[PDB]
Amino acid sequence: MKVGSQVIINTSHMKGMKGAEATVTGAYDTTAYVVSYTPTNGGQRVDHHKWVIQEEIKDAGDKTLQPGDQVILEASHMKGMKGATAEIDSAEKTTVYMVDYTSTTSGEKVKNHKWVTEDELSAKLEHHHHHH
Repeated sequence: MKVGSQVIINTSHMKGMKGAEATVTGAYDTTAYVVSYTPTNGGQRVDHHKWVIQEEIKDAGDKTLQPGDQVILEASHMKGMKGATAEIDSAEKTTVYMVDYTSTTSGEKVKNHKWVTEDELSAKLEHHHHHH
C-alpha cells in the first residue's frame, strides 16, 4: 500500500477496525514481533501481543530477537505495558502501516493507529484481494 491510499481492514487488533475503511498515513519497512508478557502493575498476561518493532524494544539492540528470547518494552500501547518482561513468540519481516480509521463499533474517529500489516489489510481498489 502507498501513503495517501484507502484500504479496508479485514484482520484487526481492535474490533472497531474489522470492516473499517483506513487511510495509510505512513508505510514502515522494519522487523516486527509477536510477544507475550505479564503487566508489572498487576494486570492479566497479554499473550501473542502484536505488533512491537525493533525501536519499540530496549533489549533489541538492533539484533534479530529469536523465538524464546526475553526483552523489556520501552513503548506502551496501554496502561501497565511499559517495563513488562516480554518473550518472542514469532519473528516477522512485514511492511507495517500507520493508518487513520473510524472505530465501526462506536463511530469514533481514531488517527495514527500502530501497527497493521499487509496480511491484515485489503485494498480499496483490489477488494477481497489478499496475498498468502
